[PDB]
Amino acid sequence: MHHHHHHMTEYKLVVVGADGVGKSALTIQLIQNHFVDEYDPTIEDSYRKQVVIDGETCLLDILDTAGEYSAMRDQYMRTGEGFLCVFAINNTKSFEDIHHYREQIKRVKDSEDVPMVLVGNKSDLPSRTVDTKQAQDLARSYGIPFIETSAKTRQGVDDAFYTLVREIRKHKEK
Ligand SMILES: Nc1nc2c(ncn2[C@@H]2O[C@H](COP(=O)(O)OP(=O)(O)O)[C@@H](O)[C@H]2O)c(=O)[nH]1
Ligand SMILES: [Cl-]
Ligand SMILES: [Cl-]
Ligand SMILES: [Mg+2]
Repeated sequence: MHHHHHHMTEYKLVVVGADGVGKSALTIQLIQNHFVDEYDPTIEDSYRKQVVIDGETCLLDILDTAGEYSAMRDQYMRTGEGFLCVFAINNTKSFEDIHHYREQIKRVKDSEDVPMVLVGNKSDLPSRTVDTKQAQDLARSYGIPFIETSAKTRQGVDDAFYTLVREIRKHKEK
Protein backbone atom coordinates (compact mmCIF):
# COMPACT_ATOMS: atom_id res chain seq x y z
CA MET A 1 0.00 0.00 0.00
CA HIS A 2 1.04 3.63 -0.47
CA HIS A 3 0.09 7.22 0.20
CA HIS A 4 -0.42 9.49 -2.78
CA HIS A 5 -0.36 13.12 -3.84
CA HIS A 6 -2.38 13.47 -7.06
CA HIS A 7 -0.88 10.69 -9.23
CA MET A 8 2.54 10.37 -7.58
CA THR A 9 3.47 8.24 -4.61
CA GLU A 10 3.97 10.13 -1.36
CA TYR A 11 6.47 8.63 1.07
CA LYS A 12 5.98 9.37 4.76
CA LEU A 13 9.44 9.78 6.27
CA VAL A 14 10.07 10.46 9.96
CA VAL A 15 13.26 11.98 11.38
CA VAL A 16 13.84 10.86 14.97
CA GLY A 17 16.62 11.29 17.48
CA ALA A 18 17.63 13.26 20.55
CA ASP A 19 17.17 16.99 20.37
CA GLY A 20 20.36 18.77 19.36
CA VAL A 21 21.58 16.11 16.92
CA GLY A 22 20.55 18.03 13.79
CA LYS A 23 17.17 16.55 12.83
CA SER A 24 15.82 19.96 11.83
CA ALA A 25 19.06 21.00 10.13
CA LEU A 26 19.14 17.84 8.01
CA THR A 27 15.48 18.21 7.03
CA ILE A 28 16.11 21.85 6.09
CA GLN A 29 19.17 20.87 4.06
CA LEU A 30 17.09 18.39 2.05
CA ILE A 31 14.11 20.68 1.48
CA GLN A 32 16.44 23.55 0.53
CA ASN A 33 13.64 26.04 0.75
CA HIS A 34 15.29 29.25 -0.41
CA PHE A 35 12.39 31.70 -0.22
CA VAL A 36 12.09 31.86 3.54
CA ASP A 37 14.06 34.02 5.91
CA GLU A 38 15.80 31.60 8.25
CA TYR A 39 13.82 30.51 11.28
CA ASP A 40 14.78 27.79 13.72
CA PRO A 41 11.72 25.51 13.49
CA THR A 42 11.87 24.39 17.11
CA ILE A 43 8.42 22.80 16.90
CA GLU A 44 7.59 19.40 15.42
CA ASP A 45 6.34 19.85 11.86
CA SER A 46 6.28 18.15 8.48
CA TYR A 47 7.63 19.39 5.18
CA ARG A 48 7.09 18.28 1.60
CA LYS A 49 9.53 18.00 -1.29
CA GLN A 50 8.96 16.60 -4.76
CA VAL A 51 11.94 14.57 -5.96
CA VAL A 52 12.78 12.29 -8.87
CA ILE A 53 14.39 9.13 -7.49
CA ASP A 54 15.69 6.59 -10.01
CA GLY A 55 13.52 8.14 -12.69
CA GLU A 56 10.30 8.07 -10.66
CA THR A 57 8.82 11.34 -9.44
CA CYS A 58 7.54 11.13 -5.88
CA LEU A 59 6.55 13.35 -2.98
CA LEU A 60 8.45 13.17 0.29
CA ASP A 61 6.47 14.18 3.36
CA ILE A 62 9.09 14.50 6.09
CA LEU A 63 8.16 14.77 9.76
CA ASP A 64 10.84 16.58 11.78
CA THR A 65 10.15 15.32 15.29
CA ALA A 66 10.97 17.13 18.52
CA GLY A 67 11.03 13.82 20.31
CA GLU A 68 8.98 16.48 23.91
CA TYR A 69 5.42 15.27 24.28
CA SER A 70 3.61 14.90 21.00
CA ALA A 71 0.08 13.53 21.27
CA MET A 72 0.55 12.30 17.69
CA ARG A 73 3.75 10.36 18.46
CA ASP A 74 2.34 6.85 18.06
CA GLN A 75 0.19 7.93 15.10
CA TYR A 76 3.20 9.49 13.35
CA MET A 77 5.08 6.21 13.82
CA ARG A 78 2.16 4.24 12.40
CA THR A 79 1.88 6.62 9.44
CA GLY A 80 5.62 6.79 8.86
CA GLU A 81 6.95 4.36 6.27
CA GLY A 82 10.63 4.89 6.97
CA PHE A 83 12.69 6.45 9.71
CA LEU A 84 15.96 8.32 9.90
CA CYS A 85 17.40 7.57 13.33
CA VAL A 86 19.80 10.46 13.88
CA PHE A 87 22.56 10.79 16.43
CA ALA A 88 25.44 13.25 16.55
CA ILE A 89 28.95 11.83 16.25
CA ASN A 90 30.12 14.04 19.15
CA ASN A 91 27.22 13.09 21.47
CA THR A 92 27.51 9.57 22.87
CA LYS A 93 24.21 9.72 24.73
CA SER A 94 22.41 10.58 21.49
CA PHE A 95 23.95 7.43 20.02
CA GLU A 96 22.85 5.34 23.01
CA ASP A 97 19.36 6.85 22.69
CA ILE A 98 18.96 5.25 19.25
CA HIS A 99 17.98 1.86 20.69
CA HIS A 100 14.98 3.39 22.44
CA TYR A 101 13.78 5.20 19.31
CA ARG A 102 13.94 1.89 17.43
CA GLU A 103 12.10 0.16 20.28
CA GLN A 104 9.28 2.72 20.04
CA ILE A 105 9.03 2.31 16.26
CA LYS A 106 8.94 -1.48 16.53
CA ARG A 107 6.32 -1.25 19.30
CA VAL A 108 4.00 0.84 17.14
CA LYS A 109 4.64 -0.77 13.76
CA ASP A 110 4.77 -4.37 15.00
CA SER A 111 7.76 -5.10 12.79
CA GLU A 112 11.51 -5.56 12.92
CA ASP A 113 11.74 -4.79 9.18
CA VAL A 114 10.69 -1.13 9.17
CA PRO A 115 12.74 0.81 6.59
CA MET A 116 15.28 2.80 8.55
CA VAL A 117 18.66 4.47 8.19
CA LEU A 118 21.06 5.12 11.06
CA VAL A 119 22.40 8.64 10.54
CA GLY A 120 25.56 9.87 12.21
CA ASN A 121 25.29 13.61 11.85
CA LYS A 122 27.84 16.41 12.31
CA SER A 123 30.50 14.56 10.30
CA ASP A 124 32.15 17.90 9.50
CA LEU A 125 33.33 18.28 13.08
CA PRO A 126 37.13 17.84 13.33
CA SER A 127 36.72 15.58 16.39
CA ARG A 128 34.17 13.00 17.48
CA THR A 129 33.22 10.73 20.38
CA VAL A 130 31.24 7.98 18.60
CA ASP A 131 33.51 5.99 16.29
CA THR A 132 32.41 4.96 12.82
CA LYS A 133 32.84 1.30 13.75
CA GLN A 134 30.54 1.66 16.76
CA ALA A 135 27.85 3.02 14.47
CA GLN A 136 28.25 0.51 11.64
CA ASP A 137 28.12 -2.25 14.27
CA LEU A 138 24.84 -0.91 15.67
CA ALA A 139 23.35 -0.54 12.19
CA ARG A 140 24.45 -4.10 11.39
CA SER A 141 22.74 -5.36 14.55
CA TYR A 142 19.51 -3.81 13.20
CA GLY A 143 20.08 -4.81 9.57
CA ILE A 144 19.92 -1.18 8.43
CA PRO A 145 22.28 1.17 6.58
CA PHE A 146 24.55 3.60 8.38
CA ILE A 147 25.25 6.92 6.68
CA GLU A 148 27.39 9.76 8.00
CA THR A 149 25.99 13.22 7.32
CA SER A 150 26.62 16.88 7.91
CA ALA A 151 23.89 19.48 7.64
CA LYS A 152 26.75 22.01 7.51
CA THR A 153 28.73 20.67 4.55
CA ARG A 154 25.66 18.73 3.27
CA GLN A 155 27.79 15.58 2.87
CA GLY A 156 25.60 12.50 2.91
CA VAL A 157 22.28 14.30 3.30
CA ASP A 158 20.94 13.19 -0.10
CA ASP A 159 22.28 9.68 0.42
CA ALA A 160 20.51 9.45 3.77
CA PHE A 161 17.05 10.49 2.61
CA TYR A 162 17.18 8.82 -0.80
CA THR A 163 18.59 5.60 0.66
CA LEU A 164 15.61 5.61 3.02
CA VAL A 165 13.16 6.06 0.14
CA ARG A 166 14.87 3.24 -1.77
CA GLU A 167 14.63 1.05 1.34
CA ILE A 168 10.90 1.79 1.50
CA ARG A 169 10.50 0.91 -2.17
CA LYS A 170 12.41 -2.34 -1.69
CA HIS A 171 10.32 -3.21 1.37
CA LYS A 172 7.07 -2.38 -0.43
CA GLU A 173 7.82 -4.66 -3.40
CA LYS A 174 9.38 -7.60 -1.54
N1 LIG B 1 28.67 21.13 13.23
C1 LIG B 1 27.42 20.75 12.92
N2 LIG B 1 26.39 21.29 13.61
C2 LIG B 1 25.11 20.95 13.33
C3 LIG B 1 24.85 19.98 12.27
N3 LIG B 1 23.52 19.84 12.21
C4 LIG B 1 22.96 20.64 13.16
N4 LIG B 1 23.93 21.30 13.83
C5 LIG B 1 23.81 22.27 14.93
O1 LIG B 1 23.32 21.65 16.14
C6 LIG B 1 22.30 22.46 16.75
C7 LIG B 1 21.01 21.67 16.78
O2 LIG B 1 20.50 21.56 15.46
P1 LIG B 1 18.95 21.23 15.24
O3 LIG B 1 18.78 21.10 13.76
O4 LIG B 1 18.13 22.23 16.03
O5 LIG B 1 18.86 19.78 15.93
P2 LIG B 1 17.51 19.02 16.37
O6 LIG B 1 17.23 19.47 17.79
O7 LIG B 1 17.91 17.56 16.26
O8 LIG B 1 16.44 19.43 15.38
C8 LIG B 1 22.25 23.75 15.94
O9 LIG B 1 23.03 24.74 16.61
C9 LIG B 1 22.87 23.42 14.59
O10 LIG B 1 23.57 24.50 14.00
C10 LIG B 1 26.03 19.44 11.55
O11 LIG B 1 25.89 18.61 10.63
N5 LIG B 1 27.24 19.86 11.93
CL1 LIG C 1 6.83 -1.54 8.15
CL1 LIG D 1 21.98 12.17 -5.24
MG1 LIG E 1 14.60 20.23 15.63
